[PDB]
Amino acid sequence: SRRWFHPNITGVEAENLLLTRGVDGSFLARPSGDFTLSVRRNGAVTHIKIQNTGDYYDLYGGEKFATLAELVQYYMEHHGQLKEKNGDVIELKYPLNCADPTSERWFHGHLSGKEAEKLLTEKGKHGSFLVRESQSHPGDFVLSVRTGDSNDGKSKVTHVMIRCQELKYDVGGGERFDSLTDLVEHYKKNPMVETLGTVLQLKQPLNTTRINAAEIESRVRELSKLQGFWEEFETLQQQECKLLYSRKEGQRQENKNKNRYKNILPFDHTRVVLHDGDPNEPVSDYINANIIMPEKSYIATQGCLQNTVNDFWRMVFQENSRVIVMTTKEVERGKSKCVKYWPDEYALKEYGVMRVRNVKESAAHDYTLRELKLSKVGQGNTERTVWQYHFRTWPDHGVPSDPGGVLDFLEEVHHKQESIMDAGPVVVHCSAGIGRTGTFIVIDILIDIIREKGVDCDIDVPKTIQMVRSQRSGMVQTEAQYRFIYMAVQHYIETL
Ligand SMILES: CC1(N)CCN(c2cnc3c(-c4cccc(Cl)c4F)n[nH]c3n2)CC1
Repeated sequence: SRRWFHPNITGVEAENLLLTRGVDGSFLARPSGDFTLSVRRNGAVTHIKIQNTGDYYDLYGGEKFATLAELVQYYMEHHGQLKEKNGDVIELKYPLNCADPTSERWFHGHLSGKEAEKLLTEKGKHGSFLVRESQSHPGDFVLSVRTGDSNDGKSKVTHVMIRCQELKYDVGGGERFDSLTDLVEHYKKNPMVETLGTVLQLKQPLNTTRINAAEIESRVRELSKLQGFWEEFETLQQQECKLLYSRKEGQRQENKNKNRYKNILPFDHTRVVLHDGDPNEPVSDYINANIIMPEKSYIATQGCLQNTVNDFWRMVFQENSRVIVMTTKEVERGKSKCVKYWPDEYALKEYGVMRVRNVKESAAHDYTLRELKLSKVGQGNTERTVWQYHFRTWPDHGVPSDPGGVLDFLEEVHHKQESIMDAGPVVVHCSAGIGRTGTFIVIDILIDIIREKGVDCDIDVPKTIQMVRSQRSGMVQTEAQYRFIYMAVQHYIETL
């Protein structure tokens, strides 16, 4: 559901909300890459700070998580794991639900009848809908739907007054809902039937984020007004509760030590399964990594630990990957982000059954290139060249101020990968493998669409991210990475 996130309440409104409308164990989360988890306990309201600079959600006194939903799901089940300074347990028990419609994909606020009609007729299909502020009746709202099978009369647009009376919503009779969302959800599952038989099915929200890449710069300007980026990004975040897929294998005891961050885990249904492991290891099939198929494929993975370097090379070898993309230093802010899993220049190392040679390095302004030779010990004819592209200039926090270095780096990576016939997925990793990694992967996906079809194509940044987030938890972590994605695709379009 994710109703426990309130996008625009002050901390004072949060406290009054838990004290008057909550009970002990009630909780919510709120913004202002800073977030707060506000929890009621012994008739008092504690606030816990959550930080995200780009890599993961860091909860004070708790753990690191891929998404707020996964964070809230974890503590609602594990329990005893959220303590304070004293050391008494803070139990998250009851979501305090938000009523705002600001982060719903279908809520368009200020918007006239004919405006909605022009949008629903140029971008909608049968079942497309939206909700908007009633102009004629200040305070009320309007559900606009399209139904039908052009100008063949086979389609139509229907409006439906939503009255708002004493903070509750209704459509003229029947039940009175505590929120526009509860009303939409109800009439999505129990569609409204017109007199003459037409069924007003709320099938999908009118899409507003798909743009023609040629008009990219116009949308970045429209989104930079008052900020629109934040509105669009937090609406995507609202959809993260649909991606709580199982991550059981990463939770097994044998696999625990193979995870850089305890709770940042690969989805079972897209994880990379490693075969050909020796029988003496009870579980030899596990690495913290997921296949990302756009819909060139990718593998998104964490930075190596000393005890997974061998597994990382079994993955590279098994998947036939020929390009690796590193977007972290080994160490940053004094903290290990990825052990050196490659040999020094000219040297030759064995990593278990795998043997790697660093043939030559090449330094560029923003990145170093390492030409590596990977083979299985025992059969020399298995040798293949793996090209490691090590971006080194990514800031410790946030994103770069100009996308130019990243784009130039990514163009190189693309050309090398395109030059090797039958190359496997491109391996992309940072520290946790979801923020910088997701950002790089989504930029590459978008730009590939544009390199093949030119500037005269459609691209949809939030929908692409959602597709990628359904294959690895929390891909693209922050609003600043989001804005960077837009700004990088704007910059790439204008170099053409
Ligand atoms: C004013 C608003 N409340 C209404 C419309 N609008 C949108 C609309 N659609 C999306 C999306 C999205 C697109 C595709 C798939 C998924 Cl899963 C998404 F989540 N992300 N962000 C969005 N913002 C701006 C805010």
